[PDB]
Amino acid sequence: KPPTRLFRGLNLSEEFTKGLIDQANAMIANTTERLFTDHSPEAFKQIKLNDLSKMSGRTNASTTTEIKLVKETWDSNVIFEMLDPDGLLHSKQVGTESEFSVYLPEDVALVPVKVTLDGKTQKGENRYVFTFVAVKSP
Repeated sequence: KPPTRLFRGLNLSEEFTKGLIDQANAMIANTTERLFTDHSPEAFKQIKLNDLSKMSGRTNASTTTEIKLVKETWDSNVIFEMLDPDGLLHSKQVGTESEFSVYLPEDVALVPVKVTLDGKTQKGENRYVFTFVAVKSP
């Protein structure tokens, strides 16, 4: 019974973060609609191609169930929140008891659903949470 919510953080440049927000919101408003309603295989692949969270193909990406660890250890300005109700991520605990190793299969997409401002880093940067749901190929 793996965890269904996992966080991963990255420190990204000011300009890249702005471009990432626009890409995320663009996808949320265009592509994800076609996937959630029509279960469009075209929409699925386009979402996979974008790979917003830089996780595609990874077999042991580090994550944690506690967003606070991410903030305290790395002070990331961009945090990726993955909602995985179906256990599609093969979450493995790396006993640091909240740390889990994740594998994203090629037939699983991290579908963006929300971008939310979540305070600031110690550096005064806006911190953004990108929320995804892990979905199987239609």
